[PDB]
Amino acid sequence: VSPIIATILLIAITVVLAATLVTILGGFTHGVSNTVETAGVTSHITSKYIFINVSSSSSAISASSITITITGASFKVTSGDTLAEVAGVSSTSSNATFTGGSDYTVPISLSSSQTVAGVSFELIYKGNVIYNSAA
Amino acid sequence: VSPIIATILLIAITVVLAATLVTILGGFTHGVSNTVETAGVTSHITSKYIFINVSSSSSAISASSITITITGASFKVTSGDTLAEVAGVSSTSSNATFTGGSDYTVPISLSSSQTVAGVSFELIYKGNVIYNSAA
Amino acid sequence: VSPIIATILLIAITVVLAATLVTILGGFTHGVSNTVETAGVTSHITSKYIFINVSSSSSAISASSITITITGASFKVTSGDTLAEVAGVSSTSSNATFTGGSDYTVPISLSSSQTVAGVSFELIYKGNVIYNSAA
Amino acid sequence: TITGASFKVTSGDTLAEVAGVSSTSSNATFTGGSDYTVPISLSSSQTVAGVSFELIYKGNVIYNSAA
Amino acid sequence: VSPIIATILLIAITVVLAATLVTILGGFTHGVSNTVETAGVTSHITSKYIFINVSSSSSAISASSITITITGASFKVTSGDTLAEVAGVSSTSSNATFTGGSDYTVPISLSSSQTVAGVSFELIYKGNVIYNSAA
Ligand SMILES: *[C@@H]1O[C@H](CO)[C@H](O)[C@H](O[C@@H]2O[C@H](CO)[C@@H](O[C@@H]3O[C@H](CS(=O)(=O)O)[C@H](O)[C@H](O[C@H]4O[C@H](CO[C@H]5O[C@H](CO)[C@@H](O)[C@H](O)[C@@H]5O)[C@@H](O)[C@H](O[C@H]5O[C@H](CO)[C@@H](O)[C@H](O)[C@@H]5O)[C@@H]4O)[C@H]3O[C@@H]3O[C@H]([C@H](O)CO)[C@H](O)[C@H](O)[C@H]3O)[C@H](O)[C@H]2O)[C@H]1O
Ligand SMILES: *[C@@H]1O[C@H](CO)[C@H](O)[C@H](O[C@@H]2O[C@H](CO)[C@@H](O[C@@H]3O[C@H](CS(=O)(=O)O)[C@H](O)[C@H](O[C@H]4O[C@H](CO[C@H]5O[C@H](CO)[C@@H](O)[C@H](O)[C@@H]5O)[C@@H](O)[C@H](O[C@H]5O[C@H](CO)[C@@H](O)[C@H](O)[C@@H]5O)[C@@H]4O)[C@H]3O[C@@H]3O[C@H]([C@H](O)CO)[C@H](O)[C@H](O)[C@H]3O)[C@H](O)[C@H]2O)[C@H]1O
Ligand SMILES: *[C@@H]1O[C@H](CO)[C@H](O)[C@H](O[C@@H]2O[C@H](CO)[C@@H](O[C@@H]3O[C@H](CS(=O)(=O)O)[C@H](O)[C@H](O[C@H]4O[C@H](CO[C@H]5O[C@H](CO)[C@@H](O)[C@H](O)[C@@H]5O)[C@@H](O)[C@H](O[C@H]5O[C@H](CO)[C@@H](O)[C@H](O)[C@@H]5O)[C@@H]4O)[C@H]3O[C@@H]3O[C@H]([C@H](O)CO)[C@H](O)[C@H](O)[C@H]3O)[C@H](O)[C@H]2O)[C@H]1O
Ligand SMILES: *[C@@H]1O[C@H](CO)[C@H](O)[C@H](O[C@@H]2O[C@H](CO)[C@@H](O[C@@H]3O[C@H](CS(=O)(=O)O)[C@H](O)[C@H](O[C@H]4O[C@H](CO[C@H]5O[C@H](CO)[C@@H](O)[C@H](O)[C@@H]5O)[C@@H](O)[C@H](O[C@H]5O[C@H](CO)[C@@H](O)[C@H](O)[C@@H]5O)[C@@H]4O)[C@H]3O[C@@H]3O[C@H]([C@H](O)CO)[C@H](O)[C@H](O)[C@H]3O)[C@H](O)[C@H]2O)[C@H]1O
Ligand SMILES: *[C@@H]1O[C@H](CO)[C@H](O)[C@H](O[C@@H]2O[C@H](CO)[C@@H](O[C@@H]3O[C@H](CS(=O)(=O)O)[C@H](O)[C@H](O[C@H]4O[C@H](CO[C@H]5O[C@H](CO)[C@@H](O)[C@H](O)[C@@H]5O)[C@@H](O)[C@H](O[C@H]5O[C@H](CO)[C@@H](O)[C@H](O)[C@@H]5O)[C@@H]4O)[C@H]3O[C@@H]3O[C@H]([C@H](O)CO)[C@H](O)[C@H](O)[C@H]3O)[C@H](O)[C@H]2O)[C@H]1O
Ligand SMILES: *[C@@H]1O[C@H](CO)[C@H](O)[C@H](O[C@@H]2O[C@H](CO)[C@@H](O[C@@H]3O[C@H](CS(=O)(=O)O)[C@H](O)[C@H](O[C@H]4O[C@H](CO[C@H]5O[C@H](CO)[C@@H](O)[C@H](O)[C@@H]5O)[C@@H](O)[C@H](O[C@H]5O[C@H](CO)[C@@H](O)[C@H](O)[C@@H]5O)[C@@H]4O)[C@H]3O[C@@H]3O[C@H]([C@H](O)CO)[C@H](O)[C@H](O)[C@H]3O)[C@H](O)[C@H]2O)[C@H]1O
Ligand SMILES: *[C@@H]1O[C@H](CO)[C@H](O)[C@H](O[C@@H]2O[C@H](CO)[C@@H](O[C@@H]3O[C@H](CS(=O)(=O)O)[C@H](O)[C@H](O[C@H]4O[C@H](CO[C@H]5O[C@H](CO)[C@@H](O)[C@H](O)[C@@H]5O)[C@@H](O)[C@H](O[C@H]5O[C@H](CO)[C@@H](O)[C@H](O)[C@@H]5O)[C@@H]4O)[C@H]3O[C@@H]3O[C@H]([C@H](O)CO)[C@H](O)[C@H](O)[C@H]3O)[C@H](O)[C@H]2O)[C@H]1O
Repeated sequence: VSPIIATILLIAITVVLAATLVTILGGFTHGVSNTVETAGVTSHITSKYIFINVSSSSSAISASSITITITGASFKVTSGDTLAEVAGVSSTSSNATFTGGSDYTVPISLSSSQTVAGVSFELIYKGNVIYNSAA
Repeated sequence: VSPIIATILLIAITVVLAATLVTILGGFTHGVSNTVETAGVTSHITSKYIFINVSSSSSAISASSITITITGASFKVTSGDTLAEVAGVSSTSSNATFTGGSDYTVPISLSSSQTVAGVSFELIYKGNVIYNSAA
Repeated sequence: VSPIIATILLIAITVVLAATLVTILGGFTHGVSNTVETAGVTSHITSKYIFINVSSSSSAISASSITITITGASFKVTSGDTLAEVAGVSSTSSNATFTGGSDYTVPISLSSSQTVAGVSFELIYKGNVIYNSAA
Repeated sequence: TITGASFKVTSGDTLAEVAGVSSTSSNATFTGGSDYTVPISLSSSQTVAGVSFELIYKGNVIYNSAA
Repeated sequence: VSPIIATILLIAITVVLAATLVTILGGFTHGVSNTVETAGVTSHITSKYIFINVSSSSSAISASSITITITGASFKVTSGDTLAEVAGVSSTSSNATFTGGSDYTVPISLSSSQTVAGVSFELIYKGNVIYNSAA
């Protein structure tokens, strides 16, 4: 009798270990994706505007998917920080897509202590910095 | 008595499980091989002929092992689709082996609607495309 | 008893899988070598002779290791197609090695329909084309 | 083991034996830096392009020239 | 009884194998680091002195971290073979760091048989040769 009953108990234990292992693996098998992007970008800064002109890109991406951050200055548009938003890009505009041939103008404001030589900015896509004016 | 008899039964069951597992593994341990090939190939297309000239290759391979496929045209030789066959390669010919220094001429025919600008072809070896004229 | 016997069977199976894998890898770990060569070569063609003059090379190599192929003409020497052989290079000759300062003369014959403007040739080493008169 | 050819040494089929390895020879041990030369013979119908061979140790194939 | 006891023994064996494997891996996971360095160096040799002038370097490094070796001559300073040591570099000296703009003078002695045309030297950092006067 007893060697067969002991075998049935060990099968029951084995299934719970396998079910446990499956939940451990689930912490590895997510959140990996191709996030690399690369663009030819040129820029010019003035007391009132930043100009951004794109010559080429690795892929065609929405101007709403790109986040812009700034130091030494402030944006004249206050709703948020996507490139489409601060640049005043309408959905019908040619500049709705970030690719070679797209140009943007961003309006900015400086304090009494701030100066043009102190201003810099960065473009971020999927958590990677794709451009930095101070490079 | 009974604990020993129960043990003999469990050994008999164990052998059949091991024999079962061996047949499961046989579905994994076959059909893996090194099929990669790479060649410097140049080509010119005309209303009557395709010319193919080889400058180098990763390995030396038989011209009968390479399959050719075509669109926008048709072959003048109708027996099949190996490179040796459609190019009229005899077994004594220098061009029996695909390597740097081997040249081939393939004769072709166009319909009333077909034109030279529409023709393209590919070379396939061991199920991989090794050249494509429209790349 | 049975969990230990099952373990011994799984070790026996494991060794055969490892031995199988070793024979799969053997199809990758051969036939890779540095075959690149590069030479400064100049040439002149006439109704009777091809002249080939070498100014520099990436390495010093035997004139018997180089294969020559021709179109629009034929060689006067019929034994084979190595450069040393068709050029009549003796083992004591200065031109036994292909390097800067080595010169070769190859004798050729044309049919009633062939002409000097139609002749061309190539030099091949380790399956790569190293010179082509029609480039 | 060999196909498409034959060994010039006929006593057997161990690597040491067909290669003519003496017990004092450097090549008595199979390791990095060991080199062997095996002499062979071809028939009137056999050719170099047809020859291939394999090395076997403890019943496993460890090398195959036709891989 | 016995299938559970056999399972407890196999767990005990498993832990010792895992502990063994951990000590095998420790032979791989050490002694890998970025040791590459690259410098623009120029030098002049005389019957009494070697002059060494640095124009640029990949990184800024201590003159005590660089080892110098010589042939065809001997150093006038006998304590050792670091660059700082044989060149007489004090800790306050500008030339304490190896970078563009650092210059060194090393005093040397020749035998009755030695001559200036026979002298050469090398600079070594982290086991890599970074300069060789006879290149
Ligand atoms: C699983 O597999 C599937 C199949 O392959 C998918 O691949 C999935 O991946 C997800 O897919 C969903 C659906 O495509 C994605 O959700 C979209 O997310 C984008 C953001 S993104 O940066 O552009 O990539 C948008 O938010 C998009 O929304 C569209 O629709 C919005 C609402 O429009 C709807 O309602 C109006 C009426 O108000 C209708 O006229 C219209 O037809 C539609 O029904 C739009 O506002 C939006 O415009 C702007 O959106 C963002 C800002 O939010 C901006 O970045 C864009 O550039 C654009 O200017 C856009 O047109 C999402 O699509 C879904 O749409 C449904 C809607 O019901 C239609 O089905 C929802 O209402 C939501 O809007 C939204 O879920 C998701 O991102 C992918 O992960 C795999 O996971
Ligand atoms: C992506 O693609 C899109 C689409 O192609 C854009 O091109 C985007 O780049 C943006 O382009 C816009 C448009 O040029 C830029 O916005 C302008 O900034 C200029 C200054 S500039 O020196 O001329 O170059 C202007 O300020 C312009 O606005 C005009 O409108 C102002 C407000 O007028 C509005 O309101 C009145 C009522 O009060 C209405 O009657 C009128 O119709 C209009 O709706 C005017 O004050 C302004 O006059 C003076 O402006 C400046 C001083 O600020 C001065 O330098 C000028 O010479 C001029 O004398 C001018 O007439 C801005 O355009 C936007 O206009 C909207 C308005 O709602 C209409 O849409 C806003 O009110 C803001 O005024 C402004 O956003 C933008 O900066 C670029 O990013 C590409 O990236
Ligand atoms: C690999 O390596 C091999 C070996 O080196 C090849 O080089 C291969 O490349 C192939 O080369 C062959 C040979 O050149 C190519 O085939 C020829 O195509 C030409 C056209 S071309 O413009 O001259 O360049 C010819 O069509 C040539 O055929 C000749 O033969 C035709 C038929 O004659 C046969 O039958 C008669 C009886 O009717 C016999 O008396 C005769 O002896 C022969 O057996 C002739 O019609 C033809 O005359 C005219 O041809 C064309 C018009 O089509 C015209 O442009 C010419 O100016 C000429 O006036 C010519 O005399 C083709 O060669 C093959 O010949 C065989 C024949 O059986 C002998 O073997 C076939 O019958 C076909 O005619 C043809 O396949 C080939 O295209 C290349 O792939 C390398 O890749
Ligand atoms: C690498 O390095 C090597 C070594 O340095 C070579 O330099 C090689 O380049 C080769 O050089 C040789 C030698 O020059 C070239 O071969 C010659 O081609 C010339 C033609 S040319 O216009 O003068 O330049 C000659 O044909 C020369 O042969 C002579 O020999 C012929 C045969 O004579 C032989 O047989 C008779 C018996 O019948 C013997 O008595 C005699 O001793 C000899 O063994 C003669 O016919 C020939 O006379 C006429 O030749 C031509 C017409 O073809 C005419 O233009 C001349 O003006 C002359 O009146 C001449 O006396 C070729 O040299 C080789 O000679 C051997 C012979 O066995 C001796 O070795 C062969 O029999 C061939 O005749 C021939 O191969 C070669 O072409 C270059 O590749 C570098 O690349
Ligand atoms: C492991 O490590 C060991 C030890 O280091 C080996 O290196 C082994 O590799 C083997 O090496 C041997 C030695 O090189 C190879 O055997 C030789 O094959 C060559 C041919 S080759 O082209 O020169 O490379 C020779 O055949 C050589 O034999 C010589 O001996 C022949 C017979 O002479 C014997 O008998 C006469 C009496 O008749 C005696 O006087 C003499 O002293 C000797 O005992 C000669 O015929 C031969 O002359 C010609 O040989 C060939 C033609 O076959 C020709 O190409 C040559 O240019 C030359 O003109 C030459 O003098 C082989 O060596 C062995 O010699 C023994 C002999 O008993 C002495 O030990 C046998 O009789 C055989 O002749 C032969 O086995 C071997 O192939 C490699 O495997 C590493 O793997
Ligand atoms: C683990 O993680 C840590 C934290 O990140 C480290 O990264 C560690 O890496 C090791 O760090 C230690 C400590 O930094 C390194 O040891 C130094 O090795 C260098 C050699 S190196 O080529 O310059 O790179 C030096 O030997 C250095 O010593 C300094 O101190 C010496 C003694 O000075 C002490 O005593 C005097 C009184 O006599 C005091 O006034 C002084 O304040 C100090 O307490 C100096 O002689 C020495 O000068 C010269 O040293 C070398 C020649 O030996 C020469 O090449 C230099 O250019 C320089 O001219 C230098 O100033 C080591 O630092 C440690 O200092 C302690 C001391 O107690 C202070 O803490 C010891 O006494 C030893 O001197 C020494 O261990 C080690 O190389 C790194 O691997 C990670 O592994
Ligand atoms: C890194 O950065 C550092 C700091 O900037 C250095 O620049 C280093 O390069 C080194 O520079 C030093 C300094 O120039 C070089 O050493 C000198 O070699 C010259 C020869 S040279 O042709 O003039 O160019 C000198 O030999 C010089 O020494 C002087 O001192 C000698 C000894 O005098 C000492 O002892 C006496 C007592 O006997 C004291 O009174 C005196 O104060 C001093 O302490 C003198 O003999 C010498 O006179 C003659 O020297 C030569 C012949 O050898 C002759 O050509 C001259 O024209 C002159 O007539 C001269 O006055 C060396 O400097 C060091 O001096 C120390 C001394 O202890 C003081 O510190 C040693 O004793 C040695 O003499 C010597 O090391 C060095 O070669 C460079 O590597 C950068 O790489």
